[PDB]
Amino acid sequence: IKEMPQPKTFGELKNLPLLNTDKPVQALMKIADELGEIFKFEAPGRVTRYLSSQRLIKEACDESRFDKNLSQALKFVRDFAGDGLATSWTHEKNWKKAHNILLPSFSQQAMKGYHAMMVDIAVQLVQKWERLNADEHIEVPEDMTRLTLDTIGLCGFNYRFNSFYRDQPHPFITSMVRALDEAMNKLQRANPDDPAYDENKRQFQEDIKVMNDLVDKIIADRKASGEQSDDLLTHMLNGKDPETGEPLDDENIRYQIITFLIAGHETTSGLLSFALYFLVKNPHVLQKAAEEAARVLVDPVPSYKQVKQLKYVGMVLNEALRLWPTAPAFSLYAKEDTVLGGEYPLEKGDELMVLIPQLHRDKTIWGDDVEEFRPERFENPSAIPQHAFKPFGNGQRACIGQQFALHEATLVLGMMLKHFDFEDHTNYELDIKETLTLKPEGFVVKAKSKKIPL
Ligand SMILES: CCCCCCCN1CCC[C@H]1C(=O)N[C@@H](Cc1ccccc1)C(=O)O
Ligand SMILES: C=Cc1ccccc1
Ligand SMILES: [Cl-]
Repeated sequence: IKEMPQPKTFGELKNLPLLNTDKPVQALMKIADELGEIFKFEAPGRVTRYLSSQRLIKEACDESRFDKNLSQALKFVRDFAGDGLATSWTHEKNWKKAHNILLPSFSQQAMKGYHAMMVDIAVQLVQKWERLNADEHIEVPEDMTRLTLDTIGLCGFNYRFNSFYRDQPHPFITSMVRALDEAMNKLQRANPDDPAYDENKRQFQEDIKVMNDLVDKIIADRKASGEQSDDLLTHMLNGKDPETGEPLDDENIRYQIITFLIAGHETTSGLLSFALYFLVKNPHVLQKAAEEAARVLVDPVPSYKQVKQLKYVGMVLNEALRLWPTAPAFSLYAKEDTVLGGEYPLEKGDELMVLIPQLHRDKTIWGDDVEEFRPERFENPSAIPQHAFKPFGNGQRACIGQQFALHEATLVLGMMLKHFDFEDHTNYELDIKETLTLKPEGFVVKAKSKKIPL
C-alpha cells in the first residue's frame, strides 16, 4: 500500500480552486506531469483520483471491477441530454434498451447508408473554400463545426441546419452551446443559489425549452408523415429492443437526438481541427497524406470503398486523437472494494477520472518521441498494449459514434488534401479552448485550390 500524491490546497476549499480557470483539463495535465500516474483531488464533499498511466488505466478498464460514472460535468449535461446514451447509468433500463436498438445503426456496415449524406456536407465545405477570394483565410474550427453539426443533423433526423449559409448559428445551436457553457461553468460556481445567478437559471430553462421544442416537433412531424427516411430517427421510431421487446419512447428519442447533436458539434470538429493543425506544422506528413488522397480519390465524388482505402489519412487522425483527444476524460466508479495496481486500495463507490491526453503521453508505451506527430506509430497496431489508446472510452460504454466520426473525418480530410494546398500564414500558436471538449481556438490557414473539379 502507498498514499497517493495530492496537489496544492486552499484551506477549506481543498483543491477546488485549481479548476477555477478557463482551461481546467490542461491544468490537470500539468499536475499529472508533476505528480505522476495517480493523484488525489479533494473538494468540499467529494474526492476523486486522476489516472495517467497505461499500467493503472488498464486495470480501471476492467468492467468486472469498474463501471462508467457520471462525472459532475455529465450530471449537469443530463439536465438537457436526459437518459440518452452518454448521460445514462449502465444500470438504467433506457441505457441497455437504446444501446441494443442503436448499435446496428452505428456499425461499419451502416456507414454505407450515411456516406451520400456525408458527401453532401463535405462538398459544401470544399465549395465554400473553392469560392474564397485570393488571400482570404479559413477559420478552421468554425468551418469544421459547421460541417460536423450539419452531417449529424442530416444523418440524425434528415434536418438541414444549413450552417454554411450562416454567420450566426441556427437558434437551436445558440441554445445548445449556451446550455453546455452553463453546465461546464457550474463546475466552478462558488455559491450557486446566489440571486446573481437567477438570470443564468432562467436562461438555462429557456435554452432547454428551445432544444426540446425543435426536437419534439421533428419527432411528432415524422410520426405523422409515416415517411421512412433511412436516418437514426426512422431506426428509433421503428426499432424494438430484442431483450425487452420494447421500442424507445418519444421522450427518450428526444434525448438521443440531443445527445447526437452535442457530440456532432463538439467532438469530430475538434479532431478535424487538430488534424489540420498537425499537418500544417509537419509538412512532410502533409505531403504523404496529400499523395495518398490524390492516388485513392480518383473520382469527382469519393466512394465508400475509397474512404476505407485512405489508410495514412486514418493514421493521421489516430495520431491527432493521441496527442489531443477531443473528449479528454471519462469517469469510473469501483463496483466493489479492490486494490488498484497492487498499491492503491479503493472502497466500493470510489471514483476515478481517466486523463486521456496523459495516458497518450505514457513514454513506457510510445517511447521518447511522445510529443512528436508521427502517424507511422499506428502502422502495426497489434504491437500496442491493451488500453494504451482510449480516445473513444472503454468497453460497453465506449463511443457509439466511433465508426461514424472516423468515416466522416477520413472523407473530409481526404477531400481537403485532394483539393487544396494549405499555408500556416500566421505561424499559429496552439491555443486550446475547453467546452465539453477540446478545440484549437483562432486556428486560421489559407488554402490554394489545386483546381480539381467536383
Ligand atoms: C466529454 C466530456 C468530458 C468531461 C470531462 C470532465 C471535465 N471537467 C472539467 C473540470 C475538470 C474536469 C473534471 O475532471 N471533472 C470532474 C471532477 C469535478 C467535479 C466537480 C467540479 C470540478 C471537477 C467531474 O466533472 O466530475
Ligand atoms: C462524451 C460524450 C458525450 C456525448 C454527448 C453528450 C454528452 C457527452
Ligand atoms: Cl491548505
